[PDB]
Amino acid sequence: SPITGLVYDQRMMLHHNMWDSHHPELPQRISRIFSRHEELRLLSRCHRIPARLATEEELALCHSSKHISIIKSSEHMKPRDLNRLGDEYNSIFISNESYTCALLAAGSCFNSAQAILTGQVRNAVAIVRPPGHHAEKDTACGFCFFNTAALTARYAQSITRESLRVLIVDWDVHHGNGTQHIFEEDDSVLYISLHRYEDGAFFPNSEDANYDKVGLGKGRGYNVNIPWNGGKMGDPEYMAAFHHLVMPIAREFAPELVLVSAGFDAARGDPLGGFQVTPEGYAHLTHQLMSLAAGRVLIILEGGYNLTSISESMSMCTSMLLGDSPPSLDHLTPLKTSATVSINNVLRAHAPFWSSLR
Ligand SMILES: CN(C)Cc1ccc(S(=O)(=O)n2ccc(/C=C/C(=O)NO)c2)cc1
Ligand SMILES: [K+]
Ligand SMILES: [K+]
Ligand SMILES: [Zn+2]
Repeated sequence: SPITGLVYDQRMMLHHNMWDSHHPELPQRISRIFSRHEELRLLSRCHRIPARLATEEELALCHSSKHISIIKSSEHMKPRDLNRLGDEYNSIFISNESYTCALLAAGSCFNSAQAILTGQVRNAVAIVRPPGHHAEKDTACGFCFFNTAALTARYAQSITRESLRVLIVDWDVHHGNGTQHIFEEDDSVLYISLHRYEDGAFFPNSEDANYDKVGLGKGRGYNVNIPWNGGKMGDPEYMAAFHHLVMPIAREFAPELVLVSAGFDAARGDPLGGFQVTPEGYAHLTHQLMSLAAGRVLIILEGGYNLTSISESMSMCTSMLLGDSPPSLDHLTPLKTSATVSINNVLRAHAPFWSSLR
């Protein structure tokens, strides 16, 4: 009798790269995930939540009006202008439909958050593109135009109270620089990220992503960065990180709503991440988060670029939200030595702020 929501809309496939049809952020990323849900017959077990466009008023919850106006103008640009405008950012391609698709993925998530916080569904999954977590207040970055998960947290605050406590768990393989920045001075939104770092060398190449960035002002303590260095990470490393850091801090935060920036480019077989998290692994992480916030969980697709890997992985995540038993997880071998060093580094950076860490 608890209902799981699912939002997907084909029109988000229209955002595309007109000079390199093989660019890895592919229209069929969302259609492959959705099709895999039909094959496992999870689709008919969920309630369909419709997509909509975000308003420009809603976009102003996190983004400047200058940044909204430039992306918006690209809907009518000639190809040569689309290319020149795209090159003014760090890793961005743009077509005439890009604007609408970025509006569609945020509006799909506002509707999903609204269904949760009125008690129409218990939890929800959002099969959307282009992704959001690199987008800054003032600019686009790394295939992202608007920060969908940040906009979703402010929209949720706007339909409840302003200080509603939102936990954002970001398990995409890259650091969510735009999201950290948007809430760095905020104690109402808890940002927890796992990400490949390599002493600042992995994308997005900034030392903002190290464990010593714990937040500013009244937000000191509410930013948790868990960086990996020098190892091909997998299910052991992520199970230990939840067990020691994510779940203690998050229980102590006691969120009223949980957003997952759910990128699957740390999954075994991705051509960018170099990690080996399994679909079983992602399922267990989902299952653990389900214990927070009276189960109010929203799963947001971010990165992830092996088509088979992202389909199997998110589908396991939907199977957890629907209530199925967690799958057989293999053996938690000891952690790569460097992954232990990483976890201890976060415990020492955050134990002054969280009484459940030492
Ligand atoms: C090594 N120096 C030159 C910097 C550098 C520049 C570009 C690229 S890139 O073009 O390969 N690139 C862009 C975005 C993503 C990931 C997106 C995602 O999944 N977020 O979740 C991957 C990598 C590195
Ligand atoms: K991340
Ligand atoms: K924060
Ligand atoms: Zn990524």
